[PDB]
Amino acid sequence: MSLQLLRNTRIFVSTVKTGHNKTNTQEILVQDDISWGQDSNSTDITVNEAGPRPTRGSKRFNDSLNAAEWSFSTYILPYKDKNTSKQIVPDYMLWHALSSGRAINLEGTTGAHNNATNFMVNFKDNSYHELAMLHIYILTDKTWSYIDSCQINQA
Amino acid sequence: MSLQLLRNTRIFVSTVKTGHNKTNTQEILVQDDISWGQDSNSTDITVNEAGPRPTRGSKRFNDSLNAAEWSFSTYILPYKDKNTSKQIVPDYMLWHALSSGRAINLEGTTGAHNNATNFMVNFKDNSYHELAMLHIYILTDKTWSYIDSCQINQAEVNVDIEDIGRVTWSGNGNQLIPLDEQPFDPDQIGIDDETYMTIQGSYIKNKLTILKIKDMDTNKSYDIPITGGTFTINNNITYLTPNVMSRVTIPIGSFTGAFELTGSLTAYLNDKSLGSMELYKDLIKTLKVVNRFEIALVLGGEYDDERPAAILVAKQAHVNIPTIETDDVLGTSVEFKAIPSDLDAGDEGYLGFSSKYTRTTINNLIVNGDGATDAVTAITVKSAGNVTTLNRSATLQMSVEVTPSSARNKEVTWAITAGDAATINATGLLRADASKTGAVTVEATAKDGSGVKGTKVITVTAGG
Repeated sequence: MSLQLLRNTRIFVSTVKTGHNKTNTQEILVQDDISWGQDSNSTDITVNEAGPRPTRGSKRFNDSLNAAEWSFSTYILPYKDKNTSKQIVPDYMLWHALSSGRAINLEGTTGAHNNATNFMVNFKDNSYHELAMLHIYILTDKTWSYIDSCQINQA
Repeated sequence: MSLQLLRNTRIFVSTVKTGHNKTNTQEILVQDDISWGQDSNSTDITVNEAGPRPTRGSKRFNDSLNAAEWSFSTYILPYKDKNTSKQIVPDYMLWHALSSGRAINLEGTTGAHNNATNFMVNFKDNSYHELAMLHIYILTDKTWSYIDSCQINQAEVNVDIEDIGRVTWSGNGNQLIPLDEQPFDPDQIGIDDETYMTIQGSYIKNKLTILKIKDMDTNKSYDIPITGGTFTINNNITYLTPNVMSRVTIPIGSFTGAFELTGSLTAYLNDKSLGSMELYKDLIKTLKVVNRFEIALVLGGEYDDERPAAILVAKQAHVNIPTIETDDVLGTSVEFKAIPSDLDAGDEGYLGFSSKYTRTTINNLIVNGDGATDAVTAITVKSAGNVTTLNRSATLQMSVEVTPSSARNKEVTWAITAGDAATINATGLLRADASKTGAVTVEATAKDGSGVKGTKVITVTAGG
């Protein structure tokens, strides 16, 4: 018995559906304009006669579900973390899933990779039919939910 | 011919239109700031053309009737009636209408209801689309006039030093109606001189204003002298009217909006511990979106002898970040708004009006909810046989005593805070074992939330 407010939403970005730790999931600081959902398709079958006393009745069938839509806005907030002493943006896995389709490796030289000087994102390794795969976890007040196998369409 | 005068106008509040008796009508202690009247909406039609002969024409039409406006202020003078010997404010159905929409019932537990000790008004049953329906009767000299189906929009309570305790009511009615015939004789319904003496026996002076402020995340009660305050209860009532072109229309019922209990308290900055400055700096330091505070404003002061006082009890309030106001001597203002435990759980707050308050009475009203039910004040944990220590691997069922002996809730919890060499259960059986050579403590706090503390340092030793 409770109502859920949008202001209490918290968003976590994950690459795994189990074994969640600090290297696979981090919170993403979102704003008011956050939105998510999933629409469904249907169809009406109607009989179209021409004579007197025609049949006037319809019928609906659920036929398919559309892809889930999500969107949110975040501040560009570069900083250096104390653990690794390398400049990193908090929503770095979002940048990686946008940039390349390989497993995340900040030590490398393609996609989202950081350094002791700056955090860098290059698109030299995005030749993939399925980029790095995320799972957006949504926490509104008390109830949980998530979108399965997301992909970063744009930024 | 005969001119009607304002000073001779008397107000009567009713719950029914016919068969008015003493239990449905009363004379209200209104002041000289009364005002009422119903206005109307009108439409003007103009014509704009470009021809050689312009049509400078204007046609007016009446469209609808707006809500009837009424507003008056009354003195806060709680008292006990001789018939029931229970403390009741003279204008009790006004508080009932402000509180909940059920039938008036002083013997219940929701809405405006009295008791042998004090009159308490909760808003626990306020979750209605339409509150209790009244009928404001206005007798100016001899001509009668009443406002149909009034509902209390807000109650303006002003709490300022140099100002006597008063409350201002403002609401709306479906349609003000003038009457030629007397609905009921005012003399026997109007209060007699004896109950006027009884009412004037109790005055509430706002000069004696003491505030109880306490955060529920730190339990840092403050000592704040009040310079002046104001808290109001708002129903956000809007009347719904139909839109018909052919004929005029009148409002039809209403839907109470969002319940708002806001208040503003002005107080001088103090450098003393638990003062205004400490509260301000704590609030401006711990910038948190949500606040949870015990605010208990006590109009009229507190005394050992029975004294008239007015009480507001906001259990879980929201304190807005104060803005220190510059003046001759620094006096800050704090704004609060009581939020509920859950949006539809009620319990926004409750009030206390009575001429007979002892500090214990107001204390148990604040903590337990009623001025009649007693609450624990001090607790000393009692060992099973005046025992002071314990040896390794020995059982000890803790007992406890509570005061006063007339407390309604006497059961306490059992917990261990300082030291890790023993355990305690729900009943209080403290148990030790081997490898327990350190001193440990035991705690006890009642579930009524008085803030009582039961402590005793038991010297748990290694044993023989």
